[PDB]
Amino acid sequence: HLKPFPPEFLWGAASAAYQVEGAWNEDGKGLSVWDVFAKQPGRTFKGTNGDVAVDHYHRYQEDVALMAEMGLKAYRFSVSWSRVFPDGNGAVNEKGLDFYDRLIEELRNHGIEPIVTLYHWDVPQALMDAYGAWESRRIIDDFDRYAVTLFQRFGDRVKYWVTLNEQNIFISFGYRLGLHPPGVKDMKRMYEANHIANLANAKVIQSFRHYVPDGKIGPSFAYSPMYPYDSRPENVLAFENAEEFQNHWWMDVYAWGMYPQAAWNYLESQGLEPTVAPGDWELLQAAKPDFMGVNYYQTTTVEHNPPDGVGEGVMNTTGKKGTSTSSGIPGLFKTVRNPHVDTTNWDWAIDPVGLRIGLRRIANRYQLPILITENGLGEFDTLEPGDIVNDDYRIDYLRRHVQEIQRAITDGVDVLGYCAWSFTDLLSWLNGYQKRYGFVYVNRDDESEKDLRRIKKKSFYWYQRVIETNGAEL
Amino acid sequence: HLKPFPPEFLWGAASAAYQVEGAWNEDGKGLSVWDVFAKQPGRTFKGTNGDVAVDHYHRYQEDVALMAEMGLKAYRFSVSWSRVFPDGNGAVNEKGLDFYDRLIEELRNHGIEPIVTLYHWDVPQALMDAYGAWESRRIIDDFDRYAVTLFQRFGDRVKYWVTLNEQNIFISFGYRLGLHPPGVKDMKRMYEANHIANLANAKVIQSFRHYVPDGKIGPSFAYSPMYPYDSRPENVLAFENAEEFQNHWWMDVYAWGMYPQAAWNYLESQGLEPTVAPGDWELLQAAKPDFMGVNYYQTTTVEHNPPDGVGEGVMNTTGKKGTSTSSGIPGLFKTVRNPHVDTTNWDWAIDPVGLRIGLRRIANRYQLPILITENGLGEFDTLEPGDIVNDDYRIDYLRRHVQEIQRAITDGVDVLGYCAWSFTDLLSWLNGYQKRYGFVYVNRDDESEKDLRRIKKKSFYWYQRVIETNGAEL
Repeated sequence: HLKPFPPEFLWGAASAAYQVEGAWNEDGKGLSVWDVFAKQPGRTFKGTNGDVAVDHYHRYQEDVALMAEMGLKAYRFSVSWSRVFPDGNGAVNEKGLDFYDRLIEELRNHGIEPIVTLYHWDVPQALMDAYGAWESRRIIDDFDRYAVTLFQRFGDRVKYWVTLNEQNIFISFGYRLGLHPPGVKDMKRMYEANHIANLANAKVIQSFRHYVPDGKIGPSFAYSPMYPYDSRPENVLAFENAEEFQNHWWMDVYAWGMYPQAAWNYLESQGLEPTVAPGDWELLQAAKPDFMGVNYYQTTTVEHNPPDGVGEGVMNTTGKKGTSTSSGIPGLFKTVRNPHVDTTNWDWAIDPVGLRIGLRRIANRYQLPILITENGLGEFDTLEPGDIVNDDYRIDYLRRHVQEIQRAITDGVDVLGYCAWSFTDLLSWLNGYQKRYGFVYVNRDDESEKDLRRIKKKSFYWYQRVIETNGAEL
Repeated sequence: HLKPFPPEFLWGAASAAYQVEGAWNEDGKGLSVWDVFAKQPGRTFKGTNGDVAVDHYHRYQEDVALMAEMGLKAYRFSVSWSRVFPDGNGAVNEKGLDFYDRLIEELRNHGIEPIVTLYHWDVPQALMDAYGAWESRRIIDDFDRYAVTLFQRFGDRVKYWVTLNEQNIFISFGYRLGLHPPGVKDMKRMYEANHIANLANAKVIQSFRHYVPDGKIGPSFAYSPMYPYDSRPENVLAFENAEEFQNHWWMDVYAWGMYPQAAWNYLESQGLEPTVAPGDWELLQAAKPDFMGVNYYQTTTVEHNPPDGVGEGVMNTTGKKGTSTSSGIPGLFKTVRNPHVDTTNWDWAIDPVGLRIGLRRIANRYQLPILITENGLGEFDTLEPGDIVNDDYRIDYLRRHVQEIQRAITDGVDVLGYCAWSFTDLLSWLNGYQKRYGFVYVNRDDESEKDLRRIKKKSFYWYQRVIETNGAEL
């Protein structure tokens, strides 16, 4: 006997501004770091970039009408900081705020709850030029000025807010792997920037309690729960290391305002622990979120990694299955294929039980409500004549994950909502357009924008039925 | 690269009053529940009981001398409630207090730190007759008066205190398995007595803050850290259930004053959750301890257990290897042999890395310092000509666990001390004398009581060398 989904459960779908909007230089928008980075040769697949994307900026009315036809309860999107502050911290661009105002008005006139993400990786280039963006404490008050601008303009109409989207990804990809802007490969700088971003998160949650006292706010963590390979004691110790180093390192700061000690000590032994200023711990501890945002796609299984062992691994960027290789931290852990689950063509594990495990771990450790801000299947889709897209593979992935959400609710996890990634097809940051996540197919590829026409996939009508039945019929 | 053991590390050894004292009816001592229970035919192996035990009540001066020869930094013992209040709640027995006063003075005169355990399973039978002992809230104030009596008399000379020793054991064994007094097999009663034992723990820590403000106090938990069998999502979920149900169920109450929610909801669905009164949560949350005491022997590996599957299982008290059977909770988890560690002949796991894992889990979840209150190997010992007991098996077990402690200290876990189990051979609760744990052999077996003479085992000289080198030579 499963509990039903609660009556106001937020059945949602999501996007991110750079991936969807286009209009990269219109109506006074400034350069973001992704505008510049994606135009550097070799940074993105086939040189794809966000100049046009799927042109949601001009076509948002059509898109919102499709959300209404689906019956979406909530739509999660991000605000492009460079539309609001073209130089990051000077005068406000009213035309930029006016777009999100038009968008929010369209959502509310169709009965859709907006979920506003403050930051989805697109800090204005001018802040990078001025002081190195997230690597400088100057960004704390600059991010706060931007957040409060949005809180005052939209707080009357937006109850749910997300601060930093996947801080662990944009910080580690931007400063450890050099795959995202600023393209840096330096663990010391990575953890310095990470600490500053923690302070920025805490500062804007504090501001939120003043400006939107009736709202709900949280960060959105990119959560891959760790498994040990087996019961070998060295592999369980690897799992202890991996879950602390990869997940607690962020979620403990979010929930408790404290870094975990074993990870901190290991970083200290390497001269990598961040610089802490007077007042830092007090700010971080006093910034309790209303929920933990969870972006979930897969679990990760780990095993013992000797001190001379695996470091950076090969990432599957192409869609050719079986090409990923182990990555880890020498002396602590390394990843290994989970032999008890299947994987997508990009070698991502398909593990819906893992979502129940992840939701259970967050409840058990932090006692926080969870808003699932991203979950989805990225796959090639074929457009069949008749504008038909039979994505049963996507339906099956979403179905099994939503099922495990309900088992987690029945366990007692307070889950506020579920945002499928993504509503329409959109630009992937590094992999172009072919790896599609949408309920709504967008007619374009890596070579041509074609006509960008929207085509409802089979999963569109499946999710429409899920929402109509509040998830009783999956 | 290992950190050294801290300079004031409490190198210790441990006992429990009923198991070593004897003198069961001297100097006004009242009857405990174990005095009554062990005399029931069939409860204990060959009818062994604690009338005499190893006669430490009469031979403590000899015993402390062997401690001082070894150079113990600490000795952990329990105070017998029924020597101090023969009736549980009546008049104090100055002769009972006098014995513990003489013992502490003996320890202090030889430079040994006393660690006093308040409760090790021997509630006075009178309290059990009057109101069911741990099933009644009356035991909270009677245990508090007992505790406060010892605090007022010994607080000046005793810094380290342990409240309830292995509360999960005497609750489970006494109210679910019927193996210990009161010999009950009723899960509803088990969790009611458990909740009351939690309130008693919290009340005496609150008293300790007033009567011994310069002292350190904590409960001691019998901690078997759980492992998933493999990276099967269904087995990892079983491990989540098991670690929360078997370990967080107690340690979260000790550290945070809250039961875990998923476990609570599972018992609620069964009608098994305890009765809560106004003021309970506030009391439990206000009793933060200075450390977590840890009795460690083995880890447990678990796997998926279908809703109709394994329930209570077969224990192995005979010593014939392989006779244990899986136990578990249908729907949640069942145990399984860990194929990557060896076991004793009682099917206990030999897993020194499991101690590091467990120490790391407590620091990571609670950020508490840890006092290892009990760890040891039980085995048959042969007395060979020349008063030689070559217990190389015991040395090897203790060596590897001590080595893993050092690694946990090097990881950043604050370990306050280590009390091997046990100092002298002692009476086991149910299986007599032949499964020996001591550094000091005691001359008696199951049939022949002999003269109880003390004999130094090979492990006595090993551990003497550990202490004098502060763990540098293992």
